[PDB]
Amino acid sequence: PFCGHIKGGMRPGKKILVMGIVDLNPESFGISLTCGESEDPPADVAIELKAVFTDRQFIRNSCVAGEWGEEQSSIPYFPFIPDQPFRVEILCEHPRFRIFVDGHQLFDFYHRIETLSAIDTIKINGDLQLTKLG
Repeated sequence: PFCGHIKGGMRPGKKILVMGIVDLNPESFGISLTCGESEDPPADVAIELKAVFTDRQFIRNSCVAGEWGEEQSSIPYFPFIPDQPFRVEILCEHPRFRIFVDGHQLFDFYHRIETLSAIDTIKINGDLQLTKLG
């Protein structure tokens, strides 16, 4: 798995760009914004985005002190295709993240972790090749 540092953490108006290529026979991948890079014990998770290909879900949740929140799943469509490039953009606003895939807003996620400047790590894992981070 991969960790990228976000200098200064998140703040309103800041946008994280992730581009990659989905694997040919994917099961799932994840893109998370976390408070630090620790894997053991796991850093608190401000937002995890998990693409699950078997039932075409794009699920979101947060994790604080080991406790996951309420999973959110509403989607207009499942935006990823095996073997195809994608662009995910996470826009931070004061009340919420807004998530865009290939330029289109898919959903918002209202902050559970409200110390946005502590959200200083992007973690990427699973059945993709990561091609750009910005």
